[PDB]
Amino acid sequence: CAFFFPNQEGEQITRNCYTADGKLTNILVYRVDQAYEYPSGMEVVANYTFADAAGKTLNSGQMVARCSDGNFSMSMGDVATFPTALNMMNADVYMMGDLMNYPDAFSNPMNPGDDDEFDDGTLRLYQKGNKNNRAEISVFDREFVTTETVNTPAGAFYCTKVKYEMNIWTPKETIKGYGYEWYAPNIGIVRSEQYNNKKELQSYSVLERIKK
Amino acid sequence: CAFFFPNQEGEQITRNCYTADGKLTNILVYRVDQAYEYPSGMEVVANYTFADAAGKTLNSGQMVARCSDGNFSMSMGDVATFPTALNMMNADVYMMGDLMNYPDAFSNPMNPGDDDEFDDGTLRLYQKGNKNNRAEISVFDREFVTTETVNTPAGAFYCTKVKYEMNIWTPKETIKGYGYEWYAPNIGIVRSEQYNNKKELQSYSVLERIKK
Ligand SMILES: [Ca+2]
Ligand SMILES: [Ca+2]
Ligand SMILES: [Ca+2]
Ligand SMILES: [Ca+2]
Repeated sequence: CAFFFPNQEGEQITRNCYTADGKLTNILVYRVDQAYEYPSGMEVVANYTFADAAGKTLNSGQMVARCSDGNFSMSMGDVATFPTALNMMNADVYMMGDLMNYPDAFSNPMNPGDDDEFDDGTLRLYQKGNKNNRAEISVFDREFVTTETVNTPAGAFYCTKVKYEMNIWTPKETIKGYGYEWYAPNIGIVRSEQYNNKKELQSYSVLERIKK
Repeated sequence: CAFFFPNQEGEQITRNCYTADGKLTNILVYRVDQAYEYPSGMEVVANYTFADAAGKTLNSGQMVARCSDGNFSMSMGDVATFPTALNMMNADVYMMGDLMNYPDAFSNPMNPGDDDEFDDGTLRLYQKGNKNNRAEISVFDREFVTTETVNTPAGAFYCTKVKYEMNIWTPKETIKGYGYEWYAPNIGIVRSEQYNNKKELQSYSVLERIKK
């Protein structure tokens, strides 16, 4: 039963967000606030902060990572690293999504293309006091690609690679596309990449720092 | 696409909680804070307050009810009306659960015993600053029983009746049992009842007031 998120109290993970041209747009910081033990597995409550490239905080809140029975799931905070999301955030923006599951390829092996073990999820963001500033990010058809080492500024991590489709709606536009993400035990998302339906890179994020 | 929760801004629903002997233990109050429209359906953010029989607030927070595509789901706040939950709550207690789905029997008819349309869910509660005060409520094997009118102090509502099993764990004890709930469009839970595995009534709740 692997836990795909940091789980030591006080531990802090930083992930950087980039434009397709490699420019830094945002910095996401998670800090483990509390880890609780349950017979069926663990519960981790973490604080998140989303800031811009100059370190100004755009949004902060709490999220949860958990193991129940054999199964790990967590809040969809990470899909908020999509540019549409990052660009509409401020202190009055809130978000709600499903807890999304992350299968353990490393113990339960999967063939490339396996998808029935991955659940779909929808994240909605909205500004309190300004309803027009809202968004919906739907992630679906997630499937296994491979397991492989990914090299990042925080180090080299053996990861599970997943491919997914997504729909992003705001009152001003619909964007359709696809993405990849790579995740690892005790870290969560190590790397992600977003594309439009023409296969043109829109953005990406990479694990930048682990502070235990 | 029925929405099983109040959805007019400002609307307020009160549900009363009782011991098996009919004594009032707690009062739960939901107030619709904001309703947001998305192409795929609606998002409702509501504030909840849990109080004791004398009106002293035990816990408050926010929760979400939503329609996405054809499917309604919501936070598991209502399973917090179990006595173990009610009795451990204070201002420093927080809770996290899955968004749990509520099928629309009224449009998509179900035969008694149908269960594959209902998802399982786990709610965990914990006190910040006092880890020993925590709990887990697992709800599973939910299935359709019937549709029928239920008479309450707020009125008579045509409801879907569901049966479920549950496991309740705290560091001091495990309780195993089963329950029934009745839900209706634009209200949510109209009535619920909890039993232990000997079929002895442990508690119940009934819709008390709708203020639009
Ligand atoms: Ca497949
Ligand atoms: Ca498939
Ligand atoms: Ca059945
Ligand atoms: Ca079945």
